[PDB]
Amino acid sequence: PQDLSEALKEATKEVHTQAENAEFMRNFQKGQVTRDGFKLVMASLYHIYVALEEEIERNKESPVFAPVYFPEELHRKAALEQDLAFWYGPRWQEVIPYTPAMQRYVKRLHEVGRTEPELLVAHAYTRYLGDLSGGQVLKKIAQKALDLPSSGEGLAFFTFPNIASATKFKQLYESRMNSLEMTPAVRQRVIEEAKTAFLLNIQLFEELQELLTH
Ligand code: HEM
Repeated sequence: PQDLSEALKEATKEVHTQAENAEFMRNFQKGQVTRDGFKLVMASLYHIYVALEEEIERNKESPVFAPVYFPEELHRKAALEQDLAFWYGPRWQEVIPYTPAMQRYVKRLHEVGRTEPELLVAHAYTRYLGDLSGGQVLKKIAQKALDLPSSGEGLAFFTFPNIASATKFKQLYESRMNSLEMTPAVRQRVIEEAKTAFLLNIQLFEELQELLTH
């Protein structure tokens, strides 16, 4: 379609379903997730968002990203820091795993944010809008499956405090995406990059599943 947001959604339908079909994610949906599994996914998210938000700040004033810059509404790094301090303890920075699959994702994020800025929107879109609109169902499952204490912490990642209405913010963000000016060629690369984002998540899930079944 003409609208980039609508174009992205349609192009990534296949891969998104592929992501839902991933073994690790299948179990997740079937309410089957363990503490070790959830810890691994949280650590992954921490690394992914550290890299993504590092690159967003580097290109926040660029006309190729500025229109979709919503730092207060979307930042997740601080939330994950809080969360990992719960899951891995006070020395979490020293013990959280940083696997090859995580490194491949982080590496693509830095390359994009450093040499192909116009493609950063593909990752911001995939991560932010994906986690926001899907957070509810993912958290619901997690908390009833993890049976954690009334600690009052460990899942801050699933709540975007600076966003009163998810649906409302989503349409705003989409509107801003469709306001972005880019050559047909770039537009194609952004759509491709979005598919690449899903592939990076899929290989991540495959790796985490592998680490948990020994
Ligand atoms: C537990 C597996 C998953 C399930 C069952 C799932 C579920 C959801 C739900 C409920 C929505 C909102 C409705 C919609 O699709 O429009 C959503 C949207 C989306 N998801 Fe997922 N998702 C999963 C994994 C992922 C992963 C791994 C990514 C990739 C980083 C992702 C990226 C997206 C994106 C970008 C959207 C927004 C699409 C749009 O409305 O334009 N999802 N997801």
